[PDB]
Amino acid sequence: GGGGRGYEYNKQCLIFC
Repeated sequence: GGGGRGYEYNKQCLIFC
């Protein structure tokens, strides 16, 4: 839930997008 879109829940990327 920290970057663009991708891993980490279904919201925002896992930082290292």
